Amino acid sequence: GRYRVIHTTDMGADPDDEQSLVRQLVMANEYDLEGIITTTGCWKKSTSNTAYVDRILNAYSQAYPNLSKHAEGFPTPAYLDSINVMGQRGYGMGDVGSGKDSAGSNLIIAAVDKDDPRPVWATCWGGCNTIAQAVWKVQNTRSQAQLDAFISKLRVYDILGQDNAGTWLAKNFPNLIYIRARSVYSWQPSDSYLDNHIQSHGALGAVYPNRRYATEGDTPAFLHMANPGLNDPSVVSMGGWGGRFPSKQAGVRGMSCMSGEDAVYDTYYMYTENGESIKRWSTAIHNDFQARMDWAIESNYSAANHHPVPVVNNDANEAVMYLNASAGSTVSLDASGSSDPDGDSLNYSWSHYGEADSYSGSVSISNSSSASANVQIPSNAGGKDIHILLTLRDNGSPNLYAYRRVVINVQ
Ligand SMILES: [Ca+2]
Ligand SMILES: [Ca+2]
Ligand SMILES: [Cl-]
Ligand SMILES: [Cl-]
Ligand SMILES: [Mg+2]
Ligand SMILES: [Mg+2]
Ligand SMILES: [Mg+2]
Ligand SMILES: [Zn+2]
Repeated sequence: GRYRVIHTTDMGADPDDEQSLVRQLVMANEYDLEGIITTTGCWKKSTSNTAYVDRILNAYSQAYPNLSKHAEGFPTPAYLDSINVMGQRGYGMGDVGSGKDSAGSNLIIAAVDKDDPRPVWATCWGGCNTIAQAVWKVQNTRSQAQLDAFISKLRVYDILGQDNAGTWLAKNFPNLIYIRARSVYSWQPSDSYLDNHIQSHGALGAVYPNRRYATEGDTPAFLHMANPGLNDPSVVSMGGWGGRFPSKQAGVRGMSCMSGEDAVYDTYYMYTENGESIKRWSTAIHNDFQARMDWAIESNYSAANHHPVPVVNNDANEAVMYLNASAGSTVSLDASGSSDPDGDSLNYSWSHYGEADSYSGSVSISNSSSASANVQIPSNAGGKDIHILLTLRDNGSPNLYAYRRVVINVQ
């Protein structure tokens, strides 16, 4: 019920990285976070220490006693300290190669090598060169088969393209699942929301800085993995809080601080959006962070809201649900069972996520605002899939959401 994620971040380039780390930390019970790596990108080409992260983790240690009363599985402060390390200290592929290992690059290697069947995500909040150093070292020291196996267990989520090393990865390792997300600017909350709901809330709020340019431009790089019941982030066409990536595109260019650098790698492909795809989730996203900052400052469970818990057809697993059904049949999807741990009331909303599925037509859902819905599988849907989403919403303060996607493979 959790995904494995390692973040690499160019702390100091812009306050948004700090903002993003605060949100990730109050969401950390939903993940297996395995690295917080301070590194570079074209907006911050040199770095020397982890002091930004140290400061934020000190705040986390003050919030952790409260956070841990609100959900299971928050990582300990000691554990987070252990995975707070330096990555590459210089820029791009110019800091990749012989003698250039970092704590962060080695951390990535060790995570990918681990005997956990789950893949691991490595992200680029700045450049991707700490990931590139890891892959370069594996390529330089292991067999082809061992390199292919390594690549098969990795995924990269690159925000915007901020060094030439991400491009080097996409070009040289075409079997690596690689997203270069660019439509990361349309979902953000207001500065007043931040002041009132976030920054005022205790020690973690005090290390959440104001926006300089954009708020939390890098945050999609973990929201992609926030909701196992909504989306499998390795199926990048599904859509979810990190966006929807329907195809690979050629020559996806990075930011202006690396102009001219991508082109030497042509032709290369990267998954990227074909349409902004985060804003649709914004209400849920904003309410989520609001409630979690309440968790951070309330010592009593009773004093904050917690997410509702979906069940569909007596299946309580926090994962995408897969069903096979015949064309021209009706499928009952019953979310009775679902619960709320605060005793809130629930609202049920069923939708056809037609952007995400291979069926080209429309799909009728009866009683789509009720717990117990019925999906009409078209007679012409054979050989396609149909994605049906349950969105569950409580009436707590603020309203919190939960999801279950049902993927119906039609015969
Ligand atoms: Ca950044
Ligand atoms: Ca609730
Ligand atoms: Cl955007
Ligand atoms: Cl979408
Ligand atoms: Mg404060
Ligand atoms: Mg989406
Ligand atoms: Mg469709
Ligand atoms: Zn609050």
